[PDB]
Formats: sequence, C-alpha cells, structure tokens
Amino acid sequence: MLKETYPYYLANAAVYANTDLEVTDKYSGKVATRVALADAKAIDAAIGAAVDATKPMRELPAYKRQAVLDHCVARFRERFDELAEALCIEAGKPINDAKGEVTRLIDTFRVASEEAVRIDGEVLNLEISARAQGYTGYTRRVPIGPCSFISPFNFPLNLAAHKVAPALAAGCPFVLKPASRTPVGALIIGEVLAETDLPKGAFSVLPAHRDGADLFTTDDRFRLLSFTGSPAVGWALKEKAGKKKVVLELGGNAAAIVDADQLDRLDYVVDRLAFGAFYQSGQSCIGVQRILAHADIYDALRDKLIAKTRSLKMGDPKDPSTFVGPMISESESRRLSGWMDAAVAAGAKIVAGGKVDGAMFEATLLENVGRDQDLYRKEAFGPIAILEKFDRFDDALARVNDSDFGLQAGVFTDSLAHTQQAWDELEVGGVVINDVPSFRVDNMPYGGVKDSGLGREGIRYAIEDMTEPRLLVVRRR
Amino acid sequence: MLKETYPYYLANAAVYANTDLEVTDKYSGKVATRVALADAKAIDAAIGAAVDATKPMRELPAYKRQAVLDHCVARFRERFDELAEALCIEAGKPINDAKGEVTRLIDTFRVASEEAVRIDGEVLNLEISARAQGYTGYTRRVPIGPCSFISPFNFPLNLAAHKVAPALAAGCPFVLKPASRTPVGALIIGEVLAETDLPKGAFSVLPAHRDGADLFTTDDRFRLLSFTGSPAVGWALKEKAGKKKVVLELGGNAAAIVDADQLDRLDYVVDRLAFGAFYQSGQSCIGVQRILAHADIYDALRDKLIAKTRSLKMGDPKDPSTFVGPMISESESRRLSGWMDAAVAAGAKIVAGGKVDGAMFEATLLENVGRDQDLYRKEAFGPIAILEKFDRFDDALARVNDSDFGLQAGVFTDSLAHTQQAWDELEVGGVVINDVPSFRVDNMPYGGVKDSGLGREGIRYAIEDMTEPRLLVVRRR
Amino acid sequence: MLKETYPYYLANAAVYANTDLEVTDKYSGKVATRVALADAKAIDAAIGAAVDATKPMRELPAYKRQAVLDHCVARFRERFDELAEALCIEAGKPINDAKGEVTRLIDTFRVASEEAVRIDGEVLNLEISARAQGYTGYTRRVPIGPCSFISPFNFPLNLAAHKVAPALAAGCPFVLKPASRTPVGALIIGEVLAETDLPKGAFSVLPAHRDGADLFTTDDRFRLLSFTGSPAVGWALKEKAGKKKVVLELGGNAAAIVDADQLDRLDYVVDRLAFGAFYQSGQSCIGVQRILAHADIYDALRDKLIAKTRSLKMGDPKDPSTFVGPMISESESRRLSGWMDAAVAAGAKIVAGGKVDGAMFEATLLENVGRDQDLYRKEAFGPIAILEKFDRFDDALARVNDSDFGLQAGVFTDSLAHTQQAWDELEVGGVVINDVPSFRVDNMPYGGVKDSGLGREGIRYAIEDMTEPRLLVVRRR
Amino acid sequence: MLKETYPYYLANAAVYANTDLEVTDKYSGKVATRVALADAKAIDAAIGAAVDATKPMRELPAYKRQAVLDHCVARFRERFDELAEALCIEAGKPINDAKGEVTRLIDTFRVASEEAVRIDGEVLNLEISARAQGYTGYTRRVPIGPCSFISPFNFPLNLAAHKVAPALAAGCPFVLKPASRTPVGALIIGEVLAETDLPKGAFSVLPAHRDGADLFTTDDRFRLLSFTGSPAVGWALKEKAGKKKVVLELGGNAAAIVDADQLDRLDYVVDRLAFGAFYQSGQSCIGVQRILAHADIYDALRDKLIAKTRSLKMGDPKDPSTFVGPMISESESRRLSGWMDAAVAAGAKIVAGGKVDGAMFEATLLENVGRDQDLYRKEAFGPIAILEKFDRFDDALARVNDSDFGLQAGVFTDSLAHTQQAWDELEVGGVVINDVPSFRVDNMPYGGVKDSGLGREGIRYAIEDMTEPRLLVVRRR
Ligand SMILES: NC(=O)C1=CN([C@@H]2O[C@H](COP(=O)(O)OP(=O)(O)OC[C@H]3O[C@@H](n4cnc5c(N)ncnc54)[C@H](OP(=O)(O)O)[C@@H]3O)[C@@H](O)[C@H]2O)C=CC1
Ligand SMILES: NC(=O)C1=CN([C@@H]2O[C@H](COP(=O)(O)OP(=O)(O)OC[C@H]3O[C@@H](n4cnc5c(N)ncnc54)[C@H](OP(=O)(O)O)[C@@H]3O)[C@@H](O)[C@H]2O)C=CC1
Repeated sequence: MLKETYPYYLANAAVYANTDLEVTDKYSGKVATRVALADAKAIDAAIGAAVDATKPMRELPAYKRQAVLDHCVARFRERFDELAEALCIEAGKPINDAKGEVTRLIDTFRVASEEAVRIDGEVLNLEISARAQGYTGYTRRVPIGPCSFISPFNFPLNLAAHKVAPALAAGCPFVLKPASRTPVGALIIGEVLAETDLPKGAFSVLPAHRDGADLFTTDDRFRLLSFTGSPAVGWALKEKAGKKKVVLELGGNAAAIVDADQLDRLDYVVDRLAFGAFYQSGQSCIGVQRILAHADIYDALRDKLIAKTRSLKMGDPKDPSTFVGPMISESESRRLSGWMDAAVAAGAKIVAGGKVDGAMFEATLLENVGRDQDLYRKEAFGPIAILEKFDRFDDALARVNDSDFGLQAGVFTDSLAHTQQAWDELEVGGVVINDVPSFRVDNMPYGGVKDSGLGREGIRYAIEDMTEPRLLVVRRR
Repeated sequence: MLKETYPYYLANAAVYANTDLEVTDKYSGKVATRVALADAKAIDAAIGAAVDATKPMRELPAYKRQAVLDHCVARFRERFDELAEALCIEAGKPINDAKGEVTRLIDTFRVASEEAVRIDGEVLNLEISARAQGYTGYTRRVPIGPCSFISPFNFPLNLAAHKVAPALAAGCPFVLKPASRTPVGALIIGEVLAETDLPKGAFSVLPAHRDGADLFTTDDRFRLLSFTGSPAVGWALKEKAGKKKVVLELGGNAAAIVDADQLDRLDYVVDRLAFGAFYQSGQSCIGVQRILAHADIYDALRDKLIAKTRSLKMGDPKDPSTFVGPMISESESRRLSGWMDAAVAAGAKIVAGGKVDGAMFEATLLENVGRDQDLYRKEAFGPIAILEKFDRFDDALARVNDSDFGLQAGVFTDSLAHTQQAWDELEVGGVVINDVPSFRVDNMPYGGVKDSGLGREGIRYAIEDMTEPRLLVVRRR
Repeated sequence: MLKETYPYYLANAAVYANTDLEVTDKYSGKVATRVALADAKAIDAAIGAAVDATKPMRELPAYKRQAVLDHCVARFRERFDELAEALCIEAGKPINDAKGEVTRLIDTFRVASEEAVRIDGEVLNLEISARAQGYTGYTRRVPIGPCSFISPFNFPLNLAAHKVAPALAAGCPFVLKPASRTPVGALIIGEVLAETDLPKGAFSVLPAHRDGADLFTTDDRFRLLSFTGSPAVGWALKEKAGKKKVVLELGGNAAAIVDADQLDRLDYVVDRLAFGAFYQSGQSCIGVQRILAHADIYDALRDKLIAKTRSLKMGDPKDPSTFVGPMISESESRRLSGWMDAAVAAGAKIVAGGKVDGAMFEATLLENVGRDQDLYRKEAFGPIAILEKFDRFDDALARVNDSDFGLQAGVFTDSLAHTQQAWDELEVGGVVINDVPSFRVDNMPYGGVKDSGLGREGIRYAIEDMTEPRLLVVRRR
Repeated sequence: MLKETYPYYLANAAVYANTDLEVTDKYSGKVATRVALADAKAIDAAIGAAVDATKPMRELPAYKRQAVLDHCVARFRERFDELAEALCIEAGKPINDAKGEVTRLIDTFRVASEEAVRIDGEVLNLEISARAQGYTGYTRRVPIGPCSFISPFNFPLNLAAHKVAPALAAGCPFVLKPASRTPVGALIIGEVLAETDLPKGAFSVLPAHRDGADLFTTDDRFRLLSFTGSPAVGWALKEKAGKKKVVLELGGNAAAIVDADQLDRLDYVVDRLAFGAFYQSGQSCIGVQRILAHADIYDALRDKLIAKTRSLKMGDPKDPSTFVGPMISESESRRLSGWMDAAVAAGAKIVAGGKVDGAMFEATLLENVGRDQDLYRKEAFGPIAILEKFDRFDDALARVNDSDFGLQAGVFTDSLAHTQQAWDELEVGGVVINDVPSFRVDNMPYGGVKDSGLGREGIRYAIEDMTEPRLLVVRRR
C-alpha cells in the first residue's frame, strides 16, 4: 500500500506543501495516495537552488558521486518489493513487469556508479604540421550545468533513472518533473537522494501538470532539457527551449520481422512477440505494434500467435498470473479502440481478442490492416498487434521503414546477409536480431531517429550530453 | 586577379545564372568580381537534389570518400598562390595571413582524408545482468542526412572547410551558403569538388544574402544546421530550425592572462599578443581583445606592447610587409570606432595607435577601459586591445569569466598550479597555455560555451555530429 | 591471531596436506602458524586442473565473473581487521600500513569487478583501398588460457590481487605461488574464492619454496607467466619460460627530486618523503631511496628531514604508534647494514638514525654517498634514504636516470616546464608530480622499464595481457 | 632487370662492401644480382649507431615522421613497376601477385603515415577512493628503443614494411635483416629511406645468413626483437633473446570451411579457394591448405575445384597469364613432394595436378589424406590443398582446431549461428567469413595463437609493441 501522502523535493528537502495531486490505482480506480503539487513559485525556487548548487556539485570528487549512486543502489535493493508494489498500483503494471522495472532501475544506477569513476579524457597529438610543433592537447568533461528533466508515465522509475543517475555521475544539479499520473516512483527516488550528503540544490523532484510546467522548457538557467515522452510534445518543446541543449526520447510504431528460416524456432519467436506486443499492456515506446512474417512461415506463425494471444490472462495486476493489466486510463483505451474500430470498418479483421471493458483492453491481434490506417501508422500504445505477410526480405525492410518513426526494429533470422541488410537499411536507432524491438539493456545506447528522437540515453551517452568538453592546449618552445 | 565572373554550384554543376552579387576588393574598394546569386527556387532545387543524393552518398565506400578529399588536397596545393591571392582581395587579408589560411585549409582537408577511413564502431558487452545473458551490441555511424551549412566572412576557405570536409568524410550531402562579402573561396572549393566523381546532389554552394536565406534554417529536409557566425544571428536561427539538429560556432571577447613569472619571456609574449590582437585586423572569433597582466610585470609589458603596436605597418594587404589590412567595411570600422570613442569619453586612454581612416583602422591599445563599456563586453572584431592589471591569479580568472562569452582564453605562465586552476575555472571551450587564445590547430576540438557556441568542430567532432549511431543488438541462445 | 594451521588450495579445494611451512611473526620471531607446502605432484595436478577448467571459465558470462569478484569484495570488507592483523603478523607490517594494504586490496578487486563487464571490442573500418571493398572487422578478447602467478613477500594481499582479480575478470584459470615468508594472505584469498561457484580448476594457491617451483616457469600448459619479485629472479625466469608470454614486475632504487620553488611546501614534502622512504620499513618496490634537493632549499629540507626521521617510532607493528616495524629478516637487515657500513667507510655520513638491532633497523638518512656505492645503485629495500644536492634541473634528471632501474620517480615542483621535462626525460614507467614515487592507485598503469620490468599491471592492463584478440573479418559482396 | 649489384645500408648509408650474396632468378635459376653481405663487425656497428640515434629519433615531431613515410609512399608509387618486377625475379612471384604485393606495400606505409600523427594518450580518472583524492593520470607512448627486425622470403617488401613503417611512426631506430634468398626488396626500401632527412643510425638494412645472424637475437642493446618466419626458428629465438621484448609472426596449416548453404555460391567459393591455395605457389603463411566441405555440397564443390585447379597455368612468372610460378627452391619442392608421396602411399589420392618438375610444382588437389600425415599437420608452403568432408558444423570446427597451429581460418556460410560459433570456437588469431583465411588488409590486427605466433602486427598494434607507456601522475592539494 502506498503512503497516505507524499511530499515533493525542493532543493533536496521534503516539502508537504499540499495534497492537491490525486494518484489513482489504475486497476481499481480508487485514489491510492495524494502528493504535493508544485506551483511556478516552487519551480522557480528549485531552479535558483540548482544554479547555486552548480559549483559545489562540480567540485565533488568522482568517488563521492559514486558513493551517492551506491547508496541509491543499496536502498533500492532493500526496498525492492515496496518499489515494485508502488509501480503496480500507480501504473497498473503487472507485478512481474513491475519487478522487472525495479531490477532495471538497479541496473541503471549500478552502471552509473561504475561510469562515475571513468569519465576519462584524451591526450591529443596536435603536431600535425610545422605550425603546431610543440603543442599538445588535454581534454576533460565539465558538467554542463543545471538540467531540466521530464519523464513519462509508463516506466515511473527507470526512465527517471536514465536522467537522474547520469546527472549525478556527471556532477550536474537537476530538476525532475515526473508524470502526474505516476509521480510516486520519482518521489521515492527523491526520498532516497535526500538521505545522502549532496549539496543543497543538487536535486528537486516536482510534480506539476503540463499546463503549469512552462519553466521546465523555457527558463534560461537550465543548460539542458532532456525530455522523454510523446513525439507530439517533444518536438513542440524543442521549438520553445531557447539556447539550451535539447535531448528527446520519443515514440514509434515498432516492427518485428520473422524470416523464412524460423519454422523450428516459432515457439520462441511467438513467446517474444507476445512479450513485446502485450507486456505492460503494450505501453512501451518500443512495444511490438507491427509483425511482418515471411510467406513460408506465415500460417504456422499466425496459428501459434492466435493461440498465444488468447492465452494471456487479463485482470488484477497484483495477481502474478495476470499478463495484461489495465491501460493507463479509459480515455487512452477509447483512443485505441476507436482506431481499431476504424481499421475493422475499412476491412481489417480481429483474429484474437478484441474485447474492451473500460481500461481493460484484451491482448488483440489483427490481420488485413491497411497501411494508411491510424492503427498502422500512429503509436498504438496498447495491447494490440498487426500481422502482415511478405515474400522477399527487401519488401519487409521497406515496410518497416514506411513510417514517420524510427526507434527500434527486430528481425528473427539465421541469415547473415539479411542481418547485414537490416543493419544497413532500417532507419532506426537500434536493430535487434533474434529478439523483439522491445528489448533494452540499460548500458546500451538507446534512442530514435526520424520522429522518434534526437540523441541517445544509456549512461555513457547521457553523461556525454550532460557535460561540455574543455580542451587545454599547452605550447612548449 | 579574380576571374571576371563566378558561377554558383547547384547539385555539383556550375550555373552562371546571373552576375547580381558584386564582390569588392576590400582595400581599393573596387568591384573585383561578380558572382551568381541564388534565389529561393535555386535553394529549393539544391535541397531536393541533396535528398536524392542521400542514398548514393551513404553507399560510397570509405576509401572513395577519402579519394574525393585527396583530390581536393592536391588541387589546393597546386592552386596555393591563387587561393591566397583571392583571400587577399575579397577579405582584405594580409598576404601572409592569407597564405596561413590556405595552409590551414589543406590541413583541414588532410585530417578529413585520414578520418574518412577510421570511422570505427564498438563491440559492446551487454551481459551486465542475467536478463541480458547472450546479448552483444555492435555500433556504426550512419550519415545524418542532408546538411545545411552557413559560413562567415573572415575565413572564407577554412571555416567552410570545417563543414564541407567532414560532411564528405561522413557521407552527407550538403548545401553551403558562404558569406556574401566573401563568396569566392567557397566557389573555388565548389569548382574543385565539381571535378570529382561525386553523385549528383552531393553538394551545392549557393551565394545568397541573409534576407533570402530562410530555407537554410527552416527547410525540414535538412537534418542538421551547422552555423558559424555572430552570436546574435546563431541563437536566433536555433529558435527557427524546427526538428533538425543545430550546431553553433559563434564569437566572444577573448582574454589573455600574463602571469607574474613572465619577465624573461616578455618579447615572446608581446609577439604573440600582437599576433592575436591584430592579425587579419583583429577579425578572428578568438582574437585577443582583453589582456590581463600581473602587477609585477605590468609596466614592462605595457612599454613593450606600446612599442610593438606602434611598429605594425598598416596598408595594402598585397604587400608582404603589411601587418594590418583594411577592416571588412567602413560600417564595421565605424561601429568599433564608436565604441572606442565612448570608452575614451568615459575615462579610457588610447596609449598606442587610435587613428581610423575609412576601413583603415590602426592597431590600437587602450588602458583604463571600464568593464561596463561596449568595448570591453561586446565583440570588438577589429584591431584593438584593452590592457588591465591584476594582483592575484584568482582575480584574473574572475575577470576573464566576467563576460557573456566563453570561446577560448590564454594564459602565459610557468606555474603548474595556475595552469591547473585555469583549466578548472575558465568557462570556455579551450584554454591555451603559453600562447594566445587565438591559436587553433585544425584537428583539435574547437568551439564555445556560454553565448559563444553549442557543439564542437574539428574533424572528428564534426563527423560525430554529422552521423547517427545505429546499434545492432544480437541475441544468442 | 592467525589460525593454528592453513591448507593450500588445489583446484578450488582446501587440502590440509601437511604442516611443513612454518610462518613466523616477524617482530617476535615466534612461529605464528604452519601451512601446507605443495610438492611437484600437487603443482602438476593443479596445472592439469587449470587446463580442464579453461573451457568452463571461458564460457562464464561477464556478470557471473563480476559476481565472483563482488563476493570477494564483500568478504574482504567483512574480514577487514582480520586481514590487516594477519599482514601485521606475517609481514611485520605496521598496523596502519596493513590497514592501508587491505583498503587497496578492496580497491583492486572493485576495479576488477567494474572492468569484468566492460571488456569491449571494436568494429574496424577495413575499406582502406579497393581490394578491401566490402570487408569489416570485429574484435573480441579471449582468455589467454592457464596463468602462472608468482608474488613477493612485501604486499602479501594486494600484489596477489593484481594478478588474481584480472584473471577472474578475463576468464583465465590460474595457479598462484605466494612468497613462503608471507603465504597467509594468499591463502585467505583462496579461502574466499573457495566459497564461490567457480568451476573446479579455476584456481589453485600453492605455497612452495623457490627451489621446488620450477614448473611455475617451465610447464608448457601455462600460456602466461606473470612474476612480481626481484629483478635478479625475474630476468632469469624469462630465459626459462619457453613459449609462454612473460610479464615482469620488478624493483628499483627510486628517486624524488625537490625543486627550488618548494620552500613554503617543505613540511608537506618532508612528510611524504618520510612516508615513501620509511613506510613498511622501506620494503616497497617504489620506496624512496634517493632524494635530490635543489641547492636553494637543501639546508632547510635537510634540517627538517633529519628531525622528521629521528621522530619516527620503531617497534612493535601491532602498536598503532609504531612507524617503523621490523625488516622481513635479520639476513636482509644484515645485507643492508653491510652496504651502509661500506658507504660510510668510503666517506658517507649518517645524519639521522643508523642503529640496527637484529631486524629492527631505524629510519636512517645519509649524506655524501658516492654514486658508485651499492647503497646508491642497488635496491636497498629497507628504511634508509640518501640525500644529495643539485644546482640545475637537467642535472637532477640525469642523476635520477643514472641507474640500472626505471620503475617510478617523483618531482616536487610548481614549474610547468620542469614537469614537462621530467615526463620527457625520466626513463621510468611512471613520473609522480607533487608526491613521492611511492604513490600508486590500483587502477593506474603500473610497471617498470630498464631492469625494473616488462609490461604493466593495473586491472585494464593485466586483462589485456591475460587475453588474446580474435578478429572476425566479414566479407560482403 | 635488377641492378648488377646492390649495397647494404649501414646507419642510413649505402655501403658496397662486397658482392658475396648471389640472388637467383627463381624461374630461370640464373644469378640475377649480387648484394653486399654483412659480417658481425658490420652488424655490431649498425647496432651501436641505432643506440646513438635513439634520442634524435625520439625527438622528431610527429609530422616529421609522417613526412618520411609520405616520401616512401610517393617513391613506391613512382617505382611501382620496378618493384613488382624485382619481386617477380627474386621471389619467382607471378607478376599479378607481385603487383598485388606492391599495392599492399603502399597501403602499409600509408596507414603508418596516418597513424604517425595519432599516437594519442589518455587523461585517467584516478579518484577511485579517498586515498587518491586530487590525483590525475596522463599517458604518452615513448619509443621502446632500438628494434631488431627479421623478415622471411615470401613477401620481400610488405612483411618488411610491417616492421619498418611502424618503427618510423613510433620513433624507433631499427636494424632489419631480410631473407638472403630475397634481399632486394628490403634494399630498395633502404635506398628510399636513405633519401630522407633521418638522423644517422635511424636505420640499417643488412643481408646476413642465419648462421651469421646471432646478434639480431642476443645483443642486449636491442629492446625488441620482431621476427616473421618459420615457427621452428621463431620459438627457438625467443629462448635466446634475453631481456628484450619478443614478437613472433609464424606459420600454420590454414583451413577453409564450406557450409551446406553454399550451392548457389560455389563458383565464387572455388575462385577464392584457388586463390588462397595456389597464389604465389601456395607460399603464404595463411595459404589455404585444408578444405572442409559439408556433405550436401561436397560433390559439386569437388567437381568444380578439380576443374579450376587443372585450369591454372604454371610457368614463367613474368607472363601475366601464369598463375603458378616456381616454388622458392628445388629443395623446398622436394620437401613437399616427399610429404605428398607419403600421403598417397598411406591411401590418399591426387585428384588434380600432382606433377613436379624441379621447382615447378603444379597446383594439386588431394582427397583421403589421413589427419596424421605430414601433408595434413605440417606447413605445406606450396601449391597443394587437401579436401575433406563433414556432416555437422561442430565437427568442422573441431577438425580446423586439430592442429599445432592457429593463424587464420575461413568459413563460407550464410548462417549467423555458424558465424558466431566459429568466432567463439576457432583457436586462431583471425576468422574470415565469406572469404579464405588467406585474406589480409594491412591495417587489421594480424597474427597467430598456439604455435603460429605471439603478438599482433598491423600498424596500430606494431606501434603499441614498439612503444612503452609513460604515466604522469599529478597530485593537487
Ligand atoms: N524513447 C523513450 O525512452 C520512451 C518514450 N516514451 C514515449 O512516451 C509516450 C507515453 O508517455 P506519456 O507520459 O503519455 O507522454 P506525454 O508526452 O503525454 O507526457 C510525458 C511527460 O511530458 C509532460 N508534458 C507534456 N506536455 C508538457 C509541456 N507542454 N511542458 C512540460 N511537460 C509536458 C507530461 O506531464 P503530465 O503528464 O504530468 O501533464 C509528462 O511528464 C509515448 O509516446 C512513448 O513512446 C515512453 C517510454 C520510452
Ligand atoms: N605470420 C606472418 O606474418 C608470416 C609468417 N611467415 C612464415 O615464414 C615461413 C616462410 O619463410 P622463410 O623465409 O622460409 O622462413 P625461415 O624461418 O626459414 O627464415 C625467416 C627469416 O629468419 C632468418 N633466420 C633463420 N634462422 C635464423 C637465426 N637462427 N637467427 C637469425 N635469423 C634467422 C632467415 O634468414 P636467412 O633465410 O637469410 O638465412 C630469414 O631472414 C613460414 O613458416 C611462414 O608461415 C611468412 C609470411 C607471413
């Protein structure tokens, strides 16, 4: 059970300012807790404190930044079940998927702990011509300054971690705005950070609705905005950011290709397709939305995938036997069911699932979806997948690329040539081979091209964005 | 002598579309040549051709990109004197400084030739926890796509090279808009590239005035805008760029510190201060504008710097004995002379030089300039320097940092502690030790923080910005 | 108190084979414990088991190797005081220096834990010319195979750790022979490793006297010999090693230079000189043996160093107020006192200390030692230091280099030029600036040139030596 | 035609000391030239001069080392046909293969030119724990010192280049002993180097027979021996080398696997198998000796390979239509024909070729060769290949590994799983996919494990071996 109320964190300190943000249990619909909602005055105060903490943060030695991160790792391990249960409530996340997220939260912070003590530089040969005889270069990474972080509803812990943990490793103060539907995970991160010896102003965690969050984008005291969320929002915020650096982690309509040589592997393939399409009710930025299957294996794959989809239990996410929990809201279920209805009216067929009861949307598989349909081209963000057929690998690649988006794609194949062609031709951040696009391991470079992002996360890459190189050129004569 | 007319380059081809852009000899004021001016229809056509060339460019093997760059190097060596003389005319650049720029143009292209065949990736351990057993990552750099390049008047060849050469190494088509006051250097680069086997649309070089250049910032078919020019313009273009990545190389009011231990080195220090403050008439983004001298050596430095400044010959830049050529225009000379007059009226003193005859602005040294004056705080971009005194090194560092800007700074010292403190505390892209901030070698990371830039040039760093990483995750079971 | 007896570790298992190796308390001289001594049959069996464990070790995933190392870290933290007290007894090491070594043991294993999950490779551009169009390279590091490790008496824990920890990170089975005078630390490492899930044959820890240890050098089933010990032994073993790779970590007569600018820093300098010369009774491979002091500060340094040397308490290493413990044996004290006597007979002067009572050799400072004396040129390995004067920095560098050896040197200076010159000219593995040569941090590359070594330790560098690169060249057509 | 006589190069200077080494045309058998043979007095003088050149070489700036290498590249391009014709004569190398070697000589020197200006170091975080607060590390690569180089007969130019070019890039003086059967290529390299501004003693090129070459291994003034040649010699020299570092590039009995999925690719596979087995008469350290073909494609591959082998013209290597030139001597042809006869007597069958006329050994293919035969297990080094069959991929890998050797192997496959398994399991330096093991590109890491080598060549890797790291540790307080 969640605590009755939660504070926000203003310049490292818990402030029980109000109880104005109600957070519901996404399965029962009951109010599960109330948290303090930050207004513009509080946001402004947090930003000023972050400016004031910039020098103290920059002066922390590497091993001290590591020690802060290690304290977080230890506390997250100690509170593992509490954290997983909180995710289950506030995100409606099936308990096995919630435990999966807490395991990843720990991985992300542990990678950051390791990277905090290996932010190395280079000794550069500058003697490339006679004019530069006797010069040598030395590099270091300096913290960029105060960072503005905005995170989405669907991984309340780990996607905040992908900003918070590298900021601490890099030596940047930050102000984090979690999603209002799922703020508790970030507030527990804040609680744990408040136990450490960080300078005042090193961090704030401030719940705020989007309509009250302008300063997170526009305030000129932030030197970086790093936003994870919908493409419609992220590209709009880039336009308003001003001088600061912008990093965007957005969405897409990810595809998985199943090649002709997969007959003897179909039970594995189907298990992974069902995971990617339907885990956490399809609410993943790399959830499987489109499945392109080679004609040689299409019928066998279809039959097994219909049976697998029908087998997935929907219900209370606290029950470990539940695979499909509630979607995040009835309004989001209605968005997706409208797209599904429109695809069917235009000729598509529901071949497994299809029933929708409020936010309880069954795992659903469709055939014959037109490539012009919203269900095909927009980001479904729910427990639906589209199955389509191809006859030659080039056509599968073209159809994956027939999208505004480009986050990840997956290919199940034993062909070396097809693996190489996919790497060459798929206009995505990441191509996964012999697993779904929905796979991520927390050290890997991660992000999108096209409308799906601008930049990469994963600890090393976030540290790079959160620092500025400073060159020392030394002339000897 | 320049050719009578020059074409522009539209999708690799010379087009003598008109003679509407007059280019003056900046010393005599006479029209030296006329070049074709691109309109919006031509700019749009160039962008479409760049889209069409994206796939052919991406498919060029590394050694073929290298061969294009090597052809450029060979031709620039063959045409060395022609190129230097063209710079002398169109930029009013003293012939020794013009030869210096051509030497650097060759360095920049040679570094790019070397880097074109070493765009390596990583094999990443992904087995950081049990969930990721059997996964491995492989990385590559993919060209970002069509690039929009805008360059300034003062290094007509080398600052274009810092965009063009890495684009070719990385496999990106590009459209370059040179400065209208100095377009010839870029058009000679275009002429040389037109001799190579590049696919149609690989490059365009299009003169256009700023008021006709909106598409270089706003067109959504470009995936990167890389702008080198004034801070007032660059920050405004970032706001209008839309989704594309933005790189900015801007300006500043660079300082050099002369430490207490420099008495026996003062003739060297003074020679370098005069170079940094007055070469190419102070028209460098890292020209020395402010000189902070320790009280122990202030008087001796002052005396030598007055004598050195008075010794610098001003006149015809074609004469190898000329040190100070014309400024780029009478209007720019009038801007700077107005700031100088205002500083004097407020209490400053001209201690060497000070005479202004049209665009012929003498090398000038001032004392007693208030830190609130435009001459102190804005970008002088002319042959003036301000001398000021300090008593302890911390105060010198604070005064360097007392600026909107942060491009480079220099420190003449033999103190290891002061060298370390400068690297820690100077909020600049680069700190130069025992030379002026005006030093750059073309492989080094180069750029500004604060209002002076966003990102780095130097070949390796430009290639990074002109590419997207693409991860291949391979699962073995 | 040590346990009454210790086993050896044969293919991961404790074997109480005999009690034939007596280990004395180096202060009291009493037998403190008895340990099992391995004969040739046991050594041969260990090597065969290491061969048999090669494939299982190579197949362990990275995170499992990390988990083994993490178990060691946790157990060493839990047993910190026990480990420090054991060092105090078996090595006669002052308790503060013993705690220092255990702290370093933990650092070494923690660095190895981090490095175990970042043994990355490269994706290499191979398209350097037309013949190689369509080829790409991919690299990995494969364990070299069974490793033979030999460690010395003076850091019974940490110098074994610098071989054991990287071997585990790299996936190599190993057989370790500790020093017979100080085997207990290695046997506690073995005890802790025996608690982990490693495959049988992953490790053996076998006490054996040098005269029974031929197989550690000659057996052809080992693919690497890594030896830490005296130069006279190491160079002789290289000759007998056969086909295997050889890494040598040897000794020297390390020097510290004190520059002319150090007057206001002399109390710091003297504190560090006394640490480097006299900690663990001078029994460090990078102990300060020679002190070169600039004429400007010589007298002031001399006076302070005489007073500091006289202040160092000699006695029972279990007492935290003891600075100078016993030397490792009376025979080693007699070796050094003979060299000291010979230097005095030839004209040197003892200016502080000089009294020798069995293995209790006082911290001692000499002046006027001829550069031809054994005390100058050979490895003292005891609590003596020689002070000499210089007038110009070039002469100090020449005198540091006037040696068979080249491990580390130190320079106390604030001159940037002198720092640069020292890095250029000192023929050593490592140059330390503003600390003694006796400083090491366990991640840094570490080793000697000239007669002082061949190769580097420090975790990353040891992993490199304990692996073979394996290139995959893939041709696409 | 070769020149009538050639000098040797002693400390950069041509010395026509004698004409005692006759070099034959390996096709006609006539003496083609006579070269000066170095005695022990000359070898000793060269070594002393290399010691004397160590400091001047170390002080050369990077761009000057690059300029020396660039001069070599330009001269080799200018003299391309001369160099190829000399190889044709002294090595009996078919002119197309000789031109191939000269092309590679240029690649090797060009890679070295590029690498000479990018010998970078690292700025290392040393703040891993509180003891190391305020310390930072900086690295550089220092030349190791004088190098001893020994090269073999079969690539008279390029295998010398793989030692000479990195030595120059790294700043090491060297003494090169080419093969007495083929010294001319190395003497032309020496002639070209003698045109450059290198300090006296930077290089010597000294022909000497093995029985007069002891000092190349034993002299203690060399700090590295790098040997390319037979395994029987290389392992013996390691035993005699003393203190110096040893690098070995040796031989093997390389295998190519043809997988079940290759039917539609067999003409390509057969073309590459014939190249690898029979180019330069099989005289390659990575020549194809063993061909393992999957049962599904065995008969079709066999038929095509018999026809291809029979089609290869044997004769005068000056004729561009000749594929198979003479072997290096009649004695080497007799060695191999004896092994072939013994394999046939034990049950093997010659299925194509088999005729031997002096040094003219036809391209030959055998079936049914016992795995215990010398022809199978020893290094053939001539134009013979053995064909054998397998039914499952694991067995093919085991049979490749059933050898004393481990240089390179090749696998023709479209299976991703088999590619991965080959990389995991083949105990070789390099695994080539979709080409023969006989492929090398001159920048790639290259060398053997097991009895085939110790260390890697390829420019970057040779530079690493020819340098020592020197760490600078700087403490700030
Ligand atoms: N690339 C990646 O790593 C991932 C990206 N995503 C993407 O996130 C989306 C789903 O998450 P969801 O939370 O619904 O996304 P939203 O874009 O609706 O919201 C994301 C965050 O942005 C905030 N926000 C919205 N508008 C503004 C604004 N004008 N100013 C400031 N903050 C604002 C929200 O605040 P509030 O809601 O409190 O009003 C929330 O904190 C999908 O598109 C998905 O692909 C998800 C996970 C992975
Ligand atoms: N890994 C690699 O890069 C390559 C290795 N090789 C290997 O080289 C061999 C073929 O070449 P080959 O020339 O016949 O090899 P050898 O081993 O017969 O001779 C190689 C070189 O070593 C010299 N040499 C031989 N014995 C001594 C000695 N005691 N002291 C000093 N020098 C000595 C030879 O001198 P001289 O002949 O003048 O008496 C020659 O210069 C094969 O085993 C092949 O695999 C070949 C090419 C590639």
